[PDB]
Amino acid sequence: ELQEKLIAVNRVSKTVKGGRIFSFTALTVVGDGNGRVGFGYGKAREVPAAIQKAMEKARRNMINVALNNGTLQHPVKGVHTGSRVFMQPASEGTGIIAGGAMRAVLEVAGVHNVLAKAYGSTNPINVVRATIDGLENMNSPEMVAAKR
RNA sequence: UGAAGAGUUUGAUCAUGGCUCAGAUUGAACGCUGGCGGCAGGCCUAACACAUGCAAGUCGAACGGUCCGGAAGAAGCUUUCUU
Repeated sequence: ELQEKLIAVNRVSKTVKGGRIFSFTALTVVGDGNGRVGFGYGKAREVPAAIQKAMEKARRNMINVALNNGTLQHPVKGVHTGSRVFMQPASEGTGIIAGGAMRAVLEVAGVHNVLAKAYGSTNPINVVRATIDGLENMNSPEMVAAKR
């Protein structure tokens, strides 16, 4: 079924009237591998509590990437905040060439081959958001045709 | 068919920005150590001063003499001497 991948976890600390209260954040990527992706980022007083809470959120917000022969339909450049992500389809045998943030989201996405690169801000939280956004704008000739 | 970044200026955050890191290479040197073989390679620093040896000849099918060698003569032998 759905497979989860732990993108990254941060300690995250903040000053409050009384001392320091620690809350852990966690990026999780849920995907079956046949076209469905899911990003989740939830916090919690405990690491595992955040991880699980994250997975639940990831499964609540999924996207149906229109995969084509282990690749995508066309290159896309999504720009979230200061972060920027680019994607480019590639023939088979190239492999998923991209950062851990994007790759993990692409692997579960079912993507078998793709050429990508991170631009601007390298923030892992902003890049994953940019990646998913790009996976949404993805359109196929069928959609475009039926769209026009 | 071709592009992963990370650490550090905050109490914490974002941005700007400088510095820094794992790799590969070098007709190298230095330290500890060191068995064999093949191929390759060796003043990268003063035109500073230099002992000693060595770094171009070849032709007598161009011509007259010495040095080295062979052969034949005048002689009984030797010396000497001739071609």
